[PDB]
Amino acid sequence: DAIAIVGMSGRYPGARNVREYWDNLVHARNAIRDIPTSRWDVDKYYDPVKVYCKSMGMLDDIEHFDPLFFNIPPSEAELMDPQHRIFLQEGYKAFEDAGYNARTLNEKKCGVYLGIMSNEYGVMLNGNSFAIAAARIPYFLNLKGPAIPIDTACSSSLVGTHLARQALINKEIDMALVGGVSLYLTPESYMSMAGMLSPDGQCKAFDNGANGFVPGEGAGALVLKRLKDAEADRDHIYGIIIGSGINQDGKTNGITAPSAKSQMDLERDIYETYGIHPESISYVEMHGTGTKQGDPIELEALSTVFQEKTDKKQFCAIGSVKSNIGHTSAAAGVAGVQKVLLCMNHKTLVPTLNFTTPNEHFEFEHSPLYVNTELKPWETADGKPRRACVSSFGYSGTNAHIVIEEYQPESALFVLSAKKEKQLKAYAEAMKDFVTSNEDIDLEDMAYTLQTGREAMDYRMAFLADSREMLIKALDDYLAEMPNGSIFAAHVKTKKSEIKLFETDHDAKALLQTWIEKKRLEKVAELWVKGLQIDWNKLYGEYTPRRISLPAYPFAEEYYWLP
Amino acid sequence: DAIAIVGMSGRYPGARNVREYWDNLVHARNAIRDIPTSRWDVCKSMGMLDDIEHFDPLFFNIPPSEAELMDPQHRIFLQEGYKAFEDAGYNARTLNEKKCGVYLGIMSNEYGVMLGNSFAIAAARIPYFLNLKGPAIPIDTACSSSLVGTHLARQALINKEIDMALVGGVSLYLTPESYGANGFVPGEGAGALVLKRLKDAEADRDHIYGIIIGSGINQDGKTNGITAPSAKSQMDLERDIYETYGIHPESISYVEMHGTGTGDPIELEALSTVFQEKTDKKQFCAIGSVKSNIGHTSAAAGVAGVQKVLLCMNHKTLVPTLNFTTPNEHFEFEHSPLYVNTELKPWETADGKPRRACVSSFGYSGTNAHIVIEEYQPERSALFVLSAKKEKQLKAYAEAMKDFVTSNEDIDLEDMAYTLQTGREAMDYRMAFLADSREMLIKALDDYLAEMPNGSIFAAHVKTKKSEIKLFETDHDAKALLQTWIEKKRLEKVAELWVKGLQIDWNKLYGEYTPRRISLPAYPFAEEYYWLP
Repeated sequence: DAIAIVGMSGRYPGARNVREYWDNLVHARNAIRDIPTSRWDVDKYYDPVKVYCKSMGMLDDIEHFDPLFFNIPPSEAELMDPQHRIFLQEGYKAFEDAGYNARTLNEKKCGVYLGIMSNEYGVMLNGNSFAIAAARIPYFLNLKGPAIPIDTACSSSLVGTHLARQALINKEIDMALVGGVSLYLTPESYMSMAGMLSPDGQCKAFDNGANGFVPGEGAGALVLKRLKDAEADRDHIYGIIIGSGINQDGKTNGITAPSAKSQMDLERDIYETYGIHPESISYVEMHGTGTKQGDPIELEALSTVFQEKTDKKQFCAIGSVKSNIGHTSAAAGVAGVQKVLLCMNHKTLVPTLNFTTPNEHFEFEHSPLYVNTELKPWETADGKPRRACVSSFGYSGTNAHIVIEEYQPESALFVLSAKKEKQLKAYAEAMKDFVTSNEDIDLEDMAYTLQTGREAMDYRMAFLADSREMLIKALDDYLAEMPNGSIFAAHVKTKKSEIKLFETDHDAKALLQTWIEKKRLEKVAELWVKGLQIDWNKLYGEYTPRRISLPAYPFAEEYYWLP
Repeated sequence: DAIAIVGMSGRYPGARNVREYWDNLVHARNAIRDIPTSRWDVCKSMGMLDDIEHFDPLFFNIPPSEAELMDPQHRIFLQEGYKAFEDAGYNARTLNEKKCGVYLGIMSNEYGVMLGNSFAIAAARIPYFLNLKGPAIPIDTACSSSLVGTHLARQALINKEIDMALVGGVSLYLTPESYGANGFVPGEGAGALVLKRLKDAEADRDHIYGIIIGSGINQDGKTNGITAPSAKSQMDLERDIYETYGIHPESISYVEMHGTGTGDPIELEALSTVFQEKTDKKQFCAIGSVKSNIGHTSAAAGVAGVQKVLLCMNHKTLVPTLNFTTPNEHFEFEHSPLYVNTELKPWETADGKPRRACVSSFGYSGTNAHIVIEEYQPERSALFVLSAKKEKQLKAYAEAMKDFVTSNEDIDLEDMAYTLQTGREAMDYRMAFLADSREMLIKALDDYLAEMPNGSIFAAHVKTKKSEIKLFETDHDAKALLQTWIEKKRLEKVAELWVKGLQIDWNKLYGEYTPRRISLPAYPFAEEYYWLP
């Protein structure tokens, strides 16, 4: 039936994580920049009539990787496509976002469906097959569900989402990591213009001045489960997929042209199959690439299918995040899904950019659709959950469209750990920023997530706090190395002897068990940082807190490029 | 529920088509040759396709100059895919707007680099050409690719998301760079199957090679090195499939192993162990690997194996697996459910139970697939028509048909004509003839080819005869006359008119005996050379 999205991670132009992503969207920020010479020299390729676009939505630090974390020899890292490296990182972080770790994921029937469409690094070198890109994560975490790379161009990650959904409903897998990654490493590839690119370097979605897209880079991942399982397992749930479908354009006027009829059929068939009324939908994240013939075809298709079922006008807002971050290709689908989920969570619609005058080839006034350029409340009538759609169409003609519904649910001991002390410090910094920015965080949920939702690694710190202010101060004290009697820290490898007593003696175990049961947190803390295994469940009686979204591992930022 | 395989086409080392493939397997032929200098200057061996440069771009509305810029993997699959449809008895007209998915196994980019050529486009060629509307997805899970595709197509059909699927694989080895048990020898190939829900296949009166009654995919996960196999994952895969779909290992009498000749002992132990969990019976299940004949055809491995199994079932015959002198030391056969078949023998079944077989395909990236196939058990002059887009190809078509009829003494003449009528597109260059026997049929085709006048033979180029058939297209009594001819007997008249371009309603030729579509030779593409520009 319904598929729950229980974890996410994203890395897009101007946004290192989904929290920065959200911030950028709320502020109507455009992340498209001129391509710097540190990538390539645009002057050596630029001709206005060769490349005619000099702009890109770029990721920062595409060379950065933490190979040691993944048990990969540093020298192998140079030989890995950065698309592989970056997704490995984001994919892992999506699991942690959900509150799953290596221990809890071991041997899980989790499928991995990875959108990927380019091979630039592999060619530059002359390990780097699409098949291996997909299999990295299963190999690292010992997952047992199928590992399939999807190249349907720009629809890739959404097609992957459809396949994962169907495998989940058919009970073939019990979890799914779906995602996409796209980088533009060479003048040659980004180049193919074929007439595709905008000379102004903007995706002017829906606008009469639409004249092509600007290429964008990104990597994103979602964690999917059946809704029934997610509720049983007490996952935190961003929203639910209540319908999806894929199809083909078939014969068009040129293989990269879109088909109005195919887009209509796709959308109609989904709504009919899953009993979804267009009136129930209040936002659609369009493919919306800002191409002159593509945009009006998409609009007319969607409008027509909505209008077959309703006379209501201008009830459904439309937009495209490609207006913010450019066309992130293989990652386009997952980028749009993440936007919609964030909107739903915050009950807020955000502006679509670059829209001055409506495309002349489509009349909005008597349409169910309207272009939203406002940051406003996402209003819903009565009790009803918000619903939104995401469309992704590829240049090869394979289309995807999904429907998302809002999910409507019915002192603490803080622990942190990392594989290196430097990353532990980075972790504490990320947590402090997170707490600082999120004034309403449930402290008990947060502690619980750090306890049960993260792997205990070799460098550890822990502290007590009963308020946001106390939590912030502890992290500050830790970072500043300024003495605080409630802060504990150790490297586990150095503290084996000091712990052995509680691991072997029967009465020491009984005393530790009594400590945990009576909530003697200082004592639990001191032992935990030294490497003692704590049974966290025992910390909680009638009331158990819930896993929530927190910042994920802060990978070492080590530079690897061509050998 | 069950998925019917209703069309197939194949092009493997030593075999231009599935009939030659079968013949090679029956005769235990090995297609592995030394790599010639025309490929590159030299392991020095490969299972090679012939004339990988040949394509018929005009057939596919592709400009000849674009053909040079196409990965031959794309070009060859386009041809084999199309022929799979024709094998099933479907044509451009009958496929138009069909919800047919295309799932294409592909795992290399050599031509593109040597130089449009994305995996995404490779899958989309056929949908674009035939106006199909099911999703077009390329699958790169390495050597499991085509079998992974089969699984996905199967699930989509069962969920009713599509009504037909073309599944296939293609693998070429173009560069030196990308290149007892001692490892594998690389093979080249392209194969395709046409899949439908069984209920539809029977209602539509398709010819059915066999049915897929169970499939699964999974991962190795964490192994000792990313390309190492996991005994446990193989077992879980096989067990889960058999349990989910209610398949008893005792019912299975052949398994086409992944069997790359490296890995071997792990596969043997896994399958053996799973079988033994459910039965004490010994040496009931033959095992083989067509990789012993044609090499490791990579992305096309799965489809090559599935086609072998279907051909075996169709002929109720097991064929030899090659290169086997003494059993792998690391596995003990004597008390196993498994035995290596090295004989050409009858495939025996007990009390009219359908034969069942499995195909395994495991990838170097750790994505595994396994499917279970069951044998399908089904409950006067004719008018033969042929056509092609050029006269040269019509001649080649006639030769292919003559060879086919010569080779098949038991062909049903009514079925064959019926397939030529309803199961092929009537193109611009046409010939037709009457025959009431195999001998007459062979004679007619001989006469046509040798240009010996024969009063039963009619031929025309349709563009030349427009003025001559107008008399029949619009007038009401001319249609009545034609309908009286085709309703019903004179066939000579229908024939003359058909070759000149008149559209015939083939259904009217048949009152309540209607013959069935059968497998026949598909289009003989023009063999034009295209390579790097």
